[PDB]
Amino acid sequence: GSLTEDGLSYKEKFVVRSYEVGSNKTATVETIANLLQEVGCNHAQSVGFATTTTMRKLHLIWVTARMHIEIYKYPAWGDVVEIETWCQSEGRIGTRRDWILKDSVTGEVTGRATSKWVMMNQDTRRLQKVSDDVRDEYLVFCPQEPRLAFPEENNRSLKKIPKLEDPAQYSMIGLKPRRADLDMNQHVNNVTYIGWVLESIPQEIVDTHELQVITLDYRRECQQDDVVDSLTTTTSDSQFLHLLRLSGDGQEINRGTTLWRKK
Amino acid sequence: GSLTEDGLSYKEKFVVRSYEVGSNKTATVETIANLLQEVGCNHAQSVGFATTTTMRKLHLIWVTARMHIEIYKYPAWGDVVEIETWCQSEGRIGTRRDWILKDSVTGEVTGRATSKWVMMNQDTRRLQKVSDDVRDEYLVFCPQEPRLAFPEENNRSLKKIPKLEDPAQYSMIGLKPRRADLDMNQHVNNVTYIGWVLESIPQEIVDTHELQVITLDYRRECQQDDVVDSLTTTTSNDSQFLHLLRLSGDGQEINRGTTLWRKK
Ligand SMILES: NS(=O)(=O)c1ccccc1OC(F)F
Ligand SMILES: NS(=O)(=O)c1ccccc1OC(F)F
Repeated sequence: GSLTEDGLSYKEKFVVRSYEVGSNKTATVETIANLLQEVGCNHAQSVGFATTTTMRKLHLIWVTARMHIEIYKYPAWGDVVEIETWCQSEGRIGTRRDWILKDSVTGEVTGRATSKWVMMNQDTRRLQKVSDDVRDEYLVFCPQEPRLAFPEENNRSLKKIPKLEDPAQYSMIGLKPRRADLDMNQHVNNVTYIGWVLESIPQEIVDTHELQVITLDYRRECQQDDVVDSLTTTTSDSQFLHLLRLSGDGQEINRGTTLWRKK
Repeated sequence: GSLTEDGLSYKEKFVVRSYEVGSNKTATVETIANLLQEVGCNHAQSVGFATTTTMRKLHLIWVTARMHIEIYKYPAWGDVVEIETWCQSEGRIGTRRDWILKDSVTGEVTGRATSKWVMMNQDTRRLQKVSDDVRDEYLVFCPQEPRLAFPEENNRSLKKIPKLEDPAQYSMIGLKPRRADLDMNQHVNNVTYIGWVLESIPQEIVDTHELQVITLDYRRECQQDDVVDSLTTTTSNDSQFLHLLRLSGDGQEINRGTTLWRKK
């Protein structure tokens, strides 16, 4: 991949692999979300990084607060998908990373995503607003004018998600992460939580519908030795409300919604 | 990727991804085994397929009986790895698929693998010898002279694996596959079983050693709604382990294997 002409966004092409596709011989949403993460990392590498000089001295990291993916067409096995990604400052709240997924043959937009990121101290895990010093450093890598993947004011990407109330309609209990679910820093990958959310959707929905929209709020990380319960309730196309919580005390780790279309 | 000049082997280059690497910033053995599977599939596609005309008419499929991976150097995140793969007939027993992993910059061999495949009826799950009619159809895609990734007289790839006896030294109880662990035909991916085997190795071994050799025998398939227990016992400067995968309930064997680890 490479940075675009203006050096304010990064493009990369991926060939869809045999093991990355589902029953429909098209890429799963977890494969897509893994590709978005990879193109995000390559953009950080190409511009010099993933934290700023001041962030390293202050022991601060970027953590995901929310992920919103919208797919119109999942790429088939062997197809080439092209993803363009960019970052933008959101004042002192944090940073937003957006993506556009395109068909490499037609050039049509097949999907789009947006994510919200906040600053946190590696140790202590305290949320802190973005400093004036750590702002000047990365603003040179972001476009100055707003460039939104979801320009619609008050759309699905910015809707507040409610808490699922017991009893849930569907459930998947006792989910545990394995070594492959960890990243290079031995933390659970943000993509595993997507897989866990979807585990409680009935197989009959998965077989008869396609995932169109997925919005996921991150509240607490799942440790290597933690166990998770995945809960789902229909709120409706098919709409669902999801809750990820610890098998024991029931401490919330994630909340979200999914929208599915009949095939 | 592309087939080589003679049309008897397939080469492909992969850039190592951020999510594909472990704590050491090098590709995990599950990422490697996934790449071997992908290059295997692209070889089947390039030559016209992953079953022959006769195999589809008789509802027969190719199933893995054994996998043997040996890694000298795991590629780093961002490095380009090049894999060459080929198939060879083993008479009526079945087919063997071999791989060579190379560093794309130096051209040095960083790893190698071999796997044994048998014919099975997709519906009855009954195994069978390869008929001559099937053998004539795919022999045109295989080299005629033997081309072994593991030439050695006394090689690790062909050693019989014993059954782990209880009590195991280490264990990882209640492992269940999730949707991402399934392939396009809703069967558990052969690579997930590698991850499950390794789950019972203590984290202290993983942190202080590197996986050099892994041999895994496939006996039974894990269904979507099956639960697995992963057992490990040390059998040994190097560390050797004996592994057993079995169903949490009745204890029906699904896999058996060995791993060899060296100090970092
Ligand atoms: N290092 S990074 O991944 O956070 C990054 C990459 C490209 C542009 C900006 C940016 O950081 C900004 F959000 F602070
Ligand atoms: N089994 S397969 O269809 O994946 C295949 C791929 C390339 C060459 C031969 C071949 O068949 C036979 F050698 F087993």
